[PDB]
Amino acid sequence: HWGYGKHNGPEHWHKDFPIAKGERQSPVDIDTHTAKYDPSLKPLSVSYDQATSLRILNNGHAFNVEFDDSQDKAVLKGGPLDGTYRLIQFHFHWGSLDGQGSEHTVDKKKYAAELHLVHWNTKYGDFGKAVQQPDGLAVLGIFLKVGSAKPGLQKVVDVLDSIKTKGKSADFTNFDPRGLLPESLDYWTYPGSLTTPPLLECVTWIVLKEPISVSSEQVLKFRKLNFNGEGEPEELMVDNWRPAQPLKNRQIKASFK
Repeated sequence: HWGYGKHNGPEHWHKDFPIAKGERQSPVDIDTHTAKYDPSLKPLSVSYDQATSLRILNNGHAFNVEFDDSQDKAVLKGGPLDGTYRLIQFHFHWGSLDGQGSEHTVDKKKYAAELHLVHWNTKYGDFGKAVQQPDGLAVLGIFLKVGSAKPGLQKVVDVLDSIKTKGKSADFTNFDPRGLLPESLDYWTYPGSLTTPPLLECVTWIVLKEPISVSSEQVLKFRKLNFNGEGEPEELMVDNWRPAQPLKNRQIKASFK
């Protein structure tokens, strides 16, 4: 099945998922000189005060922090979006070294990691219905650079030991995703896709300009995770990023001058 290796990694995905070569694939390189400022874009509204995290899971590709999405608790609105999008999960992509790891790039710069906060359009009633629609998902993407520690990440880092291998989960209640956000909400936006199989072309991407800082020690704990299951040969969970895909007939818009 799919992964990140030589034999099953991103260049192979199109055989099982032919949309991999589709018209609106993600991630992309953001060329900051050709993204146009769009004065018609609104400020993003991120309302995470009532977010209810439940659990953290090692799915064999990354780890997912899952939320209770059974009420409007944690929602994204505004910006480029019409209507209201509910937070369901977040996860990260990261590298084996600090010079790689992000999915999106900015003028071909790769960051050490990238955080994706995934939200679904409430007008389609559940996530599985939403991913079948071109406006079904909104993903907030946030870059990570290595420098100072991010205090709001440490609770996540703390628990990784308990979910080392594929299929392991742990209770993860009361985690506040506001502590993962940068100071500014300036962003780029474009229409794209999920960056893992099934690669569905259902996402409005909102990529924040300002990275968060995490410490080397924090990242190093992500790189001790395993893609394998318990009692299988160890293969470190690193380099779980899809490279940039062709922009094709799309425009990236900036919220800021």
